[PDB]
Amino acid sequence: DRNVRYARLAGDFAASVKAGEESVAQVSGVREQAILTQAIRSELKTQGVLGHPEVTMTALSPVWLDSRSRYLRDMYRPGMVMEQWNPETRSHDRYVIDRVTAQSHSLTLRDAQGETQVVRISSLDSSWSLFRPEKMPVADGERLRVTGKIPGLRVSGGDRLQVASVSEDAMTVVVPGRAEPASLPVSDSPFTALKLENGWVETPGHSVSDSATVFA
Ligand SMILES: [Mg+2]
Ligand SMILES: [Mg+2]
Ligand SMILES: [Mg+2]
Ligand SMILES: [Mg+2]
Repeated sequence: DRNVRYARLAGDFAASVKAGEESVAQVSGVREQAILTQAIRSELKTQGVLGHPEVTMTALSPVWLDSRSRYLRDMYRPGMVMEQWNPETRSHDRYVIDRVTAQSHSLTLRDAQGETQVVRISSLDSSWSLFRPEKMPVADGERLRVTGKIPGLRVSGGDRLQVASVSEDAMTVVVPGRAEPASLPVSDSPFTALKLENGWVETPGHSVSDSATVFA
């Protein structure tokens, strides 16, 4: 049974993290990634590795677009976030999708000030990026995966951060090759949300096998 098998995987995975040993958890799909992640966090709390209190925050996960998909209307859903790279300002301008209009193949975008504009799905090109805002729980000791540049940090997509402490007001993280812990915001809006996701389980797609597996 799955809940039984995942409980035992979590027990092995947590015991190895507690000992400071290298350990990796893989699964074959995003649903299993969420379920095994819940089982692993429960067990890391029971084994003393992750704090019991948790803080929820909005965070962003990339939705991949390329020349074949970028102009397909249903790739866009109300409440996703889009960013456009600004060549002057060297800055990503951020919006929320309020509306996707069929007939006219148009998005209505709203900015942090609450200003809107209509963009033709047509003018998008590779200067735009799409994200899903997700709410996620974070506790003291969390392992996070970086999914994009984080304001104020030198980290990149694919880096790992370890959460040293988290509260309603700030999350402090240990940054590989940075001396001091860095303080980051605890977001409750798509406009302040950081490009992070939980990092205990690997992203699926290029795994050793289809079965949920702990390498410990
Ligand atoms: Mg904050
Ligand atoms: Mg945050
Ligand atoms: Mg965030
Ligand atoms: Mg960020």
